[PDB]
Amino acid sequence: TENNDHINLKVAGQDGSVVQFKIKRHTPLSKLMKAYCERQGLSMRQIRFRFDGQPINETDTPAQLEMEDEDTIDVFQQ
Amino acid sequence: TENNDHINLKVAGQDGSVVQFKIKRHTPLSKLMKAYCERQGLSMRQIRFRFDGQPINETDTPAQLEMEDEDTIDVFQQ
Amino acid sequence: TENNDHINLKVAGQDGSVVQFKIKRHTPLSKLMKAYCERQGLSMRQIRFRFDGQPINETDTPAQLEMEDEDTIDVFQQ
Repeated sequence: TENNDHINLKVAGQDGSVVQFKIKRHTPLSKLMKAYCERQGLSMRQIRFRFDGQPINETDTPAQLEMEDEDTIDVFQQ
Repeated sequence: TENNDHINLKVAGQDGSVVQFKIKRHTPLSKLMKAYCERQGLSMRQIRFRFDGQPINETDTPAQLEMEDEDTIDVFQQ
Repeated sequence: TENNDHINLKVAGQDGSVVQFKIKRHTPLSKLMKAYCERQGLSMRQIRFRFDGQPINETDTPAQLEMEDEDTIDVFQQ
């Protein structure tokens, strides 16, 4: 709802691409990772998502990882 | 041309994704809906586009729907 | 690294889509063109990339083409 804290996030690939997401602060990042792989034509097993150098787990949320609005998640291809 | 009113629009999926479009104010939204389905790997029959709760028809234009620059179109998956 | 000049670029298709990239100023635009075709579901032979009306070659870089931060590259479908 409009009463949640939504956080804007940028997902930046090593290929230069920057894709935007907006999700609630307590939403598991699996939501974003699955969406990203589906929409950008990538497979989960071939890419790795990291934030401030640490890999992001399925149930990690922006709030849990202490993300702030407009933070960037890095994507590496494997 | 540079003499038209171009409107920036955000298309926000229920999956958290936010995809940007820029089209002239009198352009039918079919342009955006087809482009979105092609580029994001979605099929038209499986997604529904709405603006301020109302479904968007093929020939509806941002001007006709009284959209403003930076408005958001919502996408639901079916 | 953080000591390079990274340039934000927008790639605007004739279909209204606007896709964002961030690459170093001396990086060949082949990086962006390949990424764009892969992610947006397009084939290189079917699209043409231009900047200020001139086609972009594989090894052209934003700096070489005298691009500035937030410039737009145009994409035409063939």
